[PDB]
Amino acid sequence: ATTLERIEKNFVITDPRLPDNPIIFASDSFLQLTEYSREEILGRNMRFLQGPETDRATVRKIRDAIDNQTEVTVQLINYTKSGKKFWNLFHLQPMRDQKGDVQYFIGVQLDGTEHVRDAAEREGVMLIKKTAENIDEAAKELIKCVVVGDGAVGKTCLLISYTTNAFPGEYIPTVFDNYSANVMVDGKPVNLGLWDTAGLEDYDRLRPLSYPQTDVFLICFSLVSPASFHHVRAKWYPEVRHHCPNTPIILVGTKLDLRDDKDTIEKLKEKKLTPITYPQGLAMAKEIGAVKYLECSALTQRGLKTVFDEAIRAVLC
Ligand SMILES: Nc1nc2c(ncn2[C@@H]2O[C@H](COP(=O)(O)OP(=O)(O)OP(=O)(O)O)[C@@H](O)[C@H]2O)c(=O)[nH]1
Ligand SMILES: Cc1cc2nc3c(=O)[nH]c(=O)nc-3n(C[C@H](O)[C@H](O)[C@H](O)COP(=O)(O)O)c2cc1C
Ligand SMILES: [Cl-]
Ligand SMILES: [Cl-]
Ligand SMILES: [Mg+2]
Repeated sequence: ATTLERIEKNFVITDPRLPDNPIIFASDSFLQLTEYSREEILGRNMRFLQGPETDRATVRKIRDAIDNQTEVTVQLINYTKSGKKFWNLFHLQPMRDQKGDVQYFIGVQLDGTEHVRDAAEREGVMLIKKTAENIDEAAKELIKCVVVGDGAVGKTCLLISYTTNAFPGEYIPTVFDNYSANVMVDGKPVNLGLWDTAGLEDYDRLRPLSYPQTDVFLICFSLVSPASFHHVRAKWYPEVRHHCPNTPIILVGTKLDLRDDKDTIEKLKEKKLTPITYPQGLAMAKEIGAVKYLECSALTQRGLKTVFDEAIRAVLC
């Protein structure tokens, strides 16, 4: 099996365990075909491709196949971001884990300007079905990394900084969201899927939908919020272990850039607090049996690449 980025076809992978079956991977060709950015697609349901002339009866066949966890192939009109119409010969199929449970849906698009029939149709179907099988094999190697921790500790910024090299402005709390990265490890490409989650306690009942089949967890806390730090021990570590007793945990200290920041130190001082020190983070890591303690700053990117490199290594090496 190859890796996912080496499959030059239109396709996406969704996670049906999460609310509304969001896209967790999209190929470059798909993004090109549809004119969306990866940022606009991941974390969302693909229904946005549908439009005025889309046959809603055909859409129901898709919904029905998904609900029954079976494969289906149909042709329907879809639309690009700019409203450009195209015909979509679409194949969907479940990817199952060892215990035969559905883990993902794979979806393959073969685009054209017409509704193909007879021989052309038959050829089209055999083609996308073969592609689907290739994806299934490649997807078995997708590494699942789940990112948890208090609200506002910087889980999302960390993911955006790493995958886009930009830093976000406004703080927007997360429900669920997904990111992907292709990372060189020891000279070989690795596909890394990142599951962003909600820090707020009112999401305690939803959050664990992300947990099954997780390869490595990032438990995050802010180096300049001691409360987020103690919650590592009191909340996140127990929650993670409760669902995933054997999954490796990497402890991540965030906002490294603020630990030596004048104004931040002063504000903490006014609260009768001080920043979390490396030895303190290390000690927490040891206490919860984390395989690595790592500090980083989404803003400056210091220690950022190392976080995801080590995430992968905790799984593969
Ligand atoms: N100085 C500095 N500020 C950061 C850094 N990372 C995040 N922040 C700030 O902290 C705020 C919270 O960032 P988020 O990444 O959205 O926090 P989160 O953990 O994803 O929060 P929830 O989605 O609610 O669980 C951001 O708006 C930034 O202003 C960092 O590396 N350095
Ligand atoms: C793997 C995956 C790929 C999908 N690809 C498409 C697509 O190419 N075009 C499209 O119109 N819908 C696609 N969908 C179908 C929609 O996401 C959605 O399930 C369909 O609209 C029925 O859902 P709804 O009735 O709740 O909107 C895809 C779904 C999944 C599971
Ligand atoms: Cl903070
Ligand atoms: Cl820094
Ligand atoms: Mg967030």
